[PDB]
Amino acid sequence: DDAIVAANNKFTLEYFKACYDEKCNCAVSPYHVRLALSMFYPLAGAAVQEDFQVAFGLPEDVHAAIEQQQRLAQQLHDGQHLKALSFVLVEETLRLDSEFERLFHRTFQTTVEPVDLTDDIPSALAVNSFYQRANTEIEDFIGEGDVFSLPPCHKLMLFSGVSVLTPLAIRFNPADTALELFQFINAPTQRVSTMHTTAFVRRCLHNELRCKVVDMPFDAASGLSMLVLLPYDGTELRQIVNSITPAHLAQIDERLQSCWTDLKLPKFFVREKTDPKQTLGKLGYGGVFEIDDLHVFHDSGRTRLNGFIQHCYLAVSESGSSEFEFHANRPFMFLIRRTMDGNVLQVGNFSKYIDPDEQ
Repeated sequence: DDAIVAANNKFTLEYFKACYDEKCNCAVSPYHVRLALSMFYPLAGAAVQEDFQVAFGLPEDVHAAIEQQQRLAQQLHDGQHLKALSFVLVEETLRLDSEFERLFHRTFQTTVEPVDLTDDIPSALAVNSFYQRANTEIEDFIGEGDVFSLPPCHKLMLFSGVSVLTPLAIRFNPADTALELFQFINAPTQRVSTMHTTAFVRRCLHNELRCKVVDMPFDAASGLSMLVLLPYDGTELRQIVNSITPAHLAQIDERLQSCWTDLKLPKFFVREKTDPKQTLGKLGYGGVFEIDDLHVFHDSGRTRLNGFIQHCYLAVSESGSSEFEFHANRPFMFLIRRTMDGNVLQVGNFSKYIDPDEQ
């Protein structure tokens, strides 16, 4: 388990560096990218099995890899606190192979829906309705364009939703929320609802990374916490995002100390659709999308994965229950971690002003 977490954190930060765009807000879960894609490892030929061994550290013992995926996925998905749900579309006119059925219908925690993948309307509706019924705060998971193809149409597509739903354990008082400037990259003087409290939070300075750090816990029952990295003045968020490694996370864990902190944070959310197929390609792991290597169907030949879309959600809000200042009034990075082992479950940034009356 120590090795799995170490490897996941290293991959998570590399993946985030490959998708971060300083002009946009982002939330991704590389861990769930790994868990969802790993379901195809037992079905994969030599080229893709090698890719997944390199990218994710999967066991060469495929039986052990299946058991590992099951254990890790069950630990991650946690009811009311964090929902991590995969969904698979398969072309309905192709009979499935018996091992795919065994694994995807009767082994892995996932849902497979056969659809007419030549028709983007029912294909998108199957995905969107699944995530709506899952009550995971993502009501428009994909658009029709995300599943569309001209002939020869797609045969196989994968989806990951990761939603952090647990409330913060820090008591922000809404009487103290006010419109305050936030230095958005696209609107440096825009004012937005900004929460304020005095909290006894774990905090540190990190002079090498050039940021202040607070670890903001969620409700105790979730076992989760949000590390917020706020660049020092005169330092761009991109420098923190590109610099950070697991070694820095370890140093932060050693340096954090609980301290009465004057905390200011926008009342924010991030709900962002991303494309693991593109990001994994950038990291050198495009093989599963570029080589026809997965044994899914009975009599149509091995297939590539035609698409993999992820949609993540996180929001913060006030609670119904000083020797450091942490005023997050400029772009920051966040990491959602399991407190017990430090495993990073979701990572992102808040940088851009999105007017809710406009979009």
